[PDB]
Amino acid sequence: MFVLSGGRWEKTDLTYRILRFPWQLVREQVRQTVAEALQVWSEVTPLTFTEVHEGRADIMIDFARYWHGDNLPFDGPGGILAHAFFPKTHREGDVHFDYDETWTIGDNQGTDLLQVAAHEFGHVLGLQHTTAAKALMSPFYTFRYPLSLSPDDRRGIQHLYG
Ligand SMILES: NC(=O)[C@H](Cc1c[nH]c2ccccc12)NC(=O)[C@H](CCCc1ccccc1)CP(=O)(O)[C@@H](Cc1ccccc1)NC(=O)OCc1ccccc1
Ligand SMILES: [Ca+2]
Ligand SMILES: [Zn+2]
Ligand SMILES: [Zn+2]
Repeated sequence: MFVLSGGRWEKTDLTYRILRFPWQLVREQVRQTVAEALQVWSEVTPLTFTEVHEGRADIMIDFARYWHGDNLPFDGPGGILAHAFFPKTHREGDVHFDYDETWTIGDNQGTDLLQVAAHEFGHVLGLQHTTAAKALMSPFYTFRYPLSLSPDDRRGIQHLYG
């Protein structure tokens, strides 16, 4: 598909690249998680996601600590867990996870990668925060399973996309 957007015919098939991985998780698990977090959005939008292993993609994902050259320094364990921003000098969506967190998957004790990632991909796609507590786009993280769009989340997507 081609979808008319912003007055222009844009492409819906997109690429993303994982630049570095968190140390507490094995690569394959981080890969499946990132894909699964992107899929919660692709299910309710005209977008598709493909993983690339070189060059620049539409979505660049990285795990960094503190200062990593973007004026959004991370703050070590806790606090901010990640963020996503649009660099002016590159046509891409940048998402960085704070390497200092105890990254986990499916464990209510650690910091869930599936949730933080789904949240960041939400930004990349245009959504902003909401006050709904159990919303994927809430400003605050609380372990919540399964990963699912709340009504406020579907409305948000329906507002930005058809
Ligand atoms: N652990 C959290 O919940 C925190 C918020 C928080 C709670 N206690 C704190 C003590 C000190 C500092 C921050 C916090 N959220 C995050 O880390 C957020 C990402 C994960 C949330 C998520 C995951 C799963 C389900 C639901 C929610 C960070 P962010 O929201 O993506 C990011 C947005 C942003 C992107 C690009 C540019 C600016 C801002 N925020 C953030 O606040 O970044 C820096 C900043 C700090 C204060 C004001 C403006 C900007
Ligand atoms: Ca942190
Ligand atoms: Zn960063
Ligand atoms: Zn956020």
